[PDB]
Amino acid sequence: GSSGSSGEIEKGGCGDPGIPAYGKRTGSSFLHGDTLTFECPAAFELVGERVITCQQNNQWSGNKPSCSGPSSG
Repeated sequence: GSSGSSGEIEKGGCGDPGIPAYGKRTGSSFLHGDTLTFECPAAFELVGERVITCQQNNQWSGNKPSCSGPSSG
């Protein structure tokens, strides 16, 4: 392995899309280029964008997901 890129600078971030009341989110922090994923327990099916990606435009590509649906097996 070898050295990499350097440089220290402050960055903004999409915003505070909050957390859904149907599942759990991973990544309380939201930076430019960060991906926020979600998950739902049993007796629930993913109903939306499993994981979104910031657009460095004070906005998100999609809204928070959801949880609703029967079992699988």
